[PDB]
Amino acid sequence: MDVPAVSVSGNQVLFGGQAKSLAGNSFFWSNTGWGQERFYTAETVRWLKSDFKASIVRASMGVDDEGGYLEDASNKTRIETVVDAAIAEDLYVIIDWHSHHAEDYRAESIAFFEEMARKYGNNNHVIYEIYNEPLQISWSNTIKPYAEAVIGAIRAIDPDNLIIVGTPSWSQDVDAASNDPITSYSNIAYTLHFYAGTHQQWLRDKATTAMNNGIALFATEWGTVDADGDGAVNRSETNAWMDFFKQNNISHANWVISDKAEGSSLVNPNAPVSGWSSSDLTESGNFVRDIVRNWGA
Ligand SMILES: [K+]
Ligand SMILES: [Mg+2]
Ligand SMILES: [Mg+2]
Repeated sequence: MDVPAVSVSGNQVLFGGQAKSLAGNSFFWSNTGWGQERFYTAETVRWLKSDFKASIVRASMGVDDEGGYLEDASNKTRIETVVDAAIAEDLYVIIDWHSHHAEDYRAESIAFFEEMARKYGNNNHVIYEIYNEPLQISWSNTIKPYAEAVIGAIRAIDPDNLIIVGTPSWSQDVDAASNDPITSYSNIAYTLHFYAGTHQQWLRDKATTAMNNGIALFATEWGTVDADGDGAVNRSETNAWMDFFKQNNISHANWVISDKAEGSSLVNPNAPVSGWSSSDLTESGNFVRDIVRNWGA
């Protein structure tokens, strides 16, 4: 095994037994026709590894909207392209069921994650993210029962690899999850998402409570801009979050590898799929490249 195994002990996600924070980058919605398919390539993964010094990539598979996995198996193929490349490159890779409604498609999630666990669960690289961003729904009554069903299905095949579970309110309410944690399975962490224009110390305080209640967090998506993925790059608030992640050994992936005309995109419209120069990178992209490159200092 050429990368260390990911596990959880108390409020820390460990890599080969070590508490630390790793950094990387999320792909956009995989959905056919949404414009960002062209970045789901081995070339792009290699460039993130070499030039961003990324440790993690996140493959964000659309599920239930037009063009998503429920309608079009090509979404899975794009995920596989990135997973295979991450394994070959000795990067961690998150397989993200990129839904806001996963409780409505429990059987389909189970079947997908069983397939992924069969294909990939003996690789230490692979991490499962079973529910991107629940909405304003109950942790105990809606998310938790979905999550226990999917986790049990994964764990029957793949006993060890990390599973990360979304939390209420766009993966903000990690404190609610921490009040009724998933104790019946090992190596479970919980999702925290922030955007620097929208979520400030109040959300850090909720995350701090969650960790001090005993659960481990993984910041599988965050942006430099506003929560809608557009707006001004907010350096000072981004940097306050980065300091909080480094202090608390929380790993993270930035939104997003995309050339869509919105502030969160790493690259300008029509940029090449890899090899990005500073003119190819957006204001966010240039700043994120510096954060991820220097993360290991
Ligand atoms: K657990
Ligand atoms: Mg395994
Ligand atoms: Mg604001």
